[PDB]
Amino acid sequence: EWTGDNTNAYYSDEVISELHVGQIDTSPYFCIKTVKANGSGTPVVACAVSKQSIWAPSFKELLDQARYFYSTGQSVRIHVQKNIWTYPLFVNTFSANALVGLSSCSATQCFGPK
Amino acid sequence: EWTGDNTNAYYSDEVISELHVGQIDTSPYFCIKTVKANGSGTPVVACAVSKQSIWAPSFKELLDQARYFYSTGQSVRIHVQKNIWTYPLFVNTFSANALVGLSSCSATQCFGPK
Amino acid sequence: EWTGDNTNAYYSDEVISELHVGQIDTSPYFCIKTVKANGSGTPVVACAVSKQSIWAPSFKELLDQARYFYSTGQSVRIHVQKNIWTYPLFVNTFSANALVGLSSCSATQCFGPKL
Amino acid sequence: EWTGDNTNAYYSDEVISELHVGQIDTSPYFCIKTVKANGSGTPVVACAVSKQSIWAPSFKELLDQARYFYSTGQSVRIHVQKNIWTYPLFVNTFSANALVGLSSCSATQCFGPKL
Amino acid sequence: EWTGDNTNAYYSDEVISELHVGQIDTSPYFCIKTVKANGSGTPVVACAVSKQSIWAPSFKELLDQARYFYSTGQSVRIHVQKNIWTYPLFVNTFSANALVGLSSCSATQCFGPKL
Ligand SMILES: CC(=O)N[C@H]1[C@H]([C@H](O)[C@H](O)CO)O[C@@](O[C@H]2[C@@H](O)[C@@H](CO)O[C@@H](O[C@H]3[C@H](O)[C@@H](O)[C@@H](O)O[C@@H]3CO)[C@@H]2O)(C(=O)O)C[C@@H]1O
Ligand SMILES: CC(=O)N[C@H]1[C@H]([C@H](O)[C@H](O)CO)O[C@@](O[C@@H]2[C@@H](O)[C@H](O)O[C@H](CO)[C@@H]2O)(C(=O)O)C[C@@H]1O
Ligand SMILES: CC(=O)N[C@H]1[C@H]([C@H](O)[C@H](O)CO)O[C@@](O)(C(=O)O)C[C@@H]1O
Ligand SMILES: CC(=O)N[C@H]1[C@H]([C@H](O)[C@H](O)CO)O[C@@](O)(C(=O)O)C[C@@H]1O
Repeated sequence: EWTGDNTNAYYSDEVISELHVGQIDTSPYFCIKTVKANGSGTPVVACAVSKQSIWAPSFKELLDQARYFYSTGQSVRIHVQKNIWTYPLFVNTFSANALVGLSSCSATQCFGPK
Repeated sequence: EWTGDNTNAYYSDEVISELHVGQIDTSPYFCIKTVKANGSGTPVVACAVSKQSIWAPSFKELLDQARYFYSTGQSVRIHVQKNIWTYPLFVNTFSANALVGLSSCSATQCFGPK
Repeated sequence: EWTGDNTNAYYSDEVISELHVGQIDTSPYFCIKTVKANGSGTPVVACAVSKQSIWAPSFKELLDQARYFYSTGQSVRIHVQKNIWTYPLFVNTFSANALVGLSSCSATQCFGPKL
Repeated sequence: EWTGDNTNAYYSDEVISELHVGQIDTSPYFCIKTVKANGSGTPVVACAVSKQSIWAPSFKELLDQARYFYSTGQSVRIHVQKNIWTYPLFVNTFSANALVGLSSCSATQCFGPKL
Repeated sequence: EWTGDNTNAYYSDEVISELHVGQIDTSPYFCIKTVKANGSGTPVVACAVSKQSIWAPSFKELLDQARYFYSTGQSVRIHVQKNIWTYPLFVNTFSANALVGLSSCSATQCFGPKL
């Protein structure tokens, strides 16, 4: 598995606008909401869960990276895998999107798979 | 268990106004005090204790996130489970509330379970 | 044991003004000096030692918290247990105070135990 | 092995201009892009992958340091070993370079190994 | 052993002017260069090697503290043990000094041992 796999999805030129931390079923998790830097489109929501999904090993790295980009407000590309989380209330609160990567973006391009 | 379980309680549009770090019964712990962003109402006090309670796995994540939100002074939703800590002197000084989640808040909504 | 036990001591309206990190007898340790925000009184010195004393488990959390408060210069309450460290050259350089807690302070009170 | 082995490669007076974090084959990894402070030449790309390659042990330290230099935008020397990552899509997106060290630089020299 | 042992060496009123991180023999390491704040004298170079020497336990604490003081440019006392590292090219690039402590130095005397 890889962040950049074409079965994952990404959204470019987003700003991380919200951050949530919690626990579910013995596992720390976090979620972020992102919106286009230019005001267009719909918000993206994705979560990472420390002990769940193939993406579990990168939990701490993604959490720290999300916090950094959140604190700066800079434009980023968010990589997700759709339809992972399954607890209905959790999905309805956030989304079924697993967060699988974060890339910095300049004006015209982002540094990461596309 | 989940941060968002309806048997937990939460308080929106709060600011983390104080932070304390200590140790109890072999465990580092931290407690926070939060107040309404607008200055109304009654302060909320919650603690997290390393290697104690079902919420233990999230101790470091919550500590890190509390320190961040404390340093920014931004509006947040605090999520707690009541009646967890039983050490009487500790409860008298702080409270029996376990901290179980933290969510950033815009002016219109908080990013988390409700 | 608890930070807030009446057998510990505390000092309010202090500011962390120095920080030292080192190692002794295979254990990382750090020490801080605090002084009254208003310049009065006598400095307080306390150290935490990673593998020693009943307070060992909170070493990392207190080091990080000390670093934070040292960086902001904000007024805090420092909690110690007296007469813990015993190596004479160490005590004479620093003190025998074990660091057992740190609380943020407001104008009129601090957020932490007090008798 | 060592960061400063002559079989490694280094690039001086670079600025870390982009940062990516992701996961591959069970391992979190990060990559950085660096560009000459003077605007010349071609960007250098290097990645570190947790628990992969002989450089695995230094993953966290390099991530932390890359984040630091990325945030300041100061000029550094980036040290890499070429031809380490072999996953073709990953290499195409980023490069085969393993990140093996970072050195700060003054205007006249960098603090790290050099031929 | 202790940072403050009289068999160690220390240098007061220094600042951390450079920082390098890398790996050697499967161990993360970092080195710092310090110079007198006032510009007199000659630089001191010291390194900490994560898996190596009696000082190994303090590696993360020293690296974290080194980063902090490097970022602020504030005065410090650096404590070292001489003639520890032995890999020749490494020693020639950096030094044989192991970093064994860091003390803040705002006050009249630095906050740390000075035997
Ligand atoms: C390994 C070693 O010798 N360490 C000693 C150091 C070094 O010799 C010195 O740092 C290298 O230049 O010197 C130490 O003592 C110095 C210290 O007490 C400082 C004040 O913190 O004073 C220095 O003398 C200065 C003094 O500040 C003024 O009189 C100035 O005008 O000149 C003199 C000498 O130039 C001391 O050398 C140290 O702590 O750095 C003691 C170490 O053991
Ligand atoms: C070990 C001890 O007695 N600690 C006292 C502390 C010290 O006596 C004092 O800080 C020495 O400088 O004093 C404490 O109470 C303080 C009052 O004495 C002071 O007049 O006002 C302070 C306002 O916060 C404070 O209330 C303290 O520092 O909290 C009490 C403590 O036990
Ligand atoms: C235990 C409890 O009462 N929770 C409720 C709180 C509190 O009444 C006030 O927030 C007190 O600050 O009010 C809410 O509107 C909120 O803050 O989001 C809904 C929430 O369910
Ligand atoms: C692989 C390689 O040749 N690295 C060399 C680089 C590059 O040629 C240029 O940096 C490319 O832009 O140049 C140096 O002067 C430098 O940066 O310190 C010496 C270094 O050995």
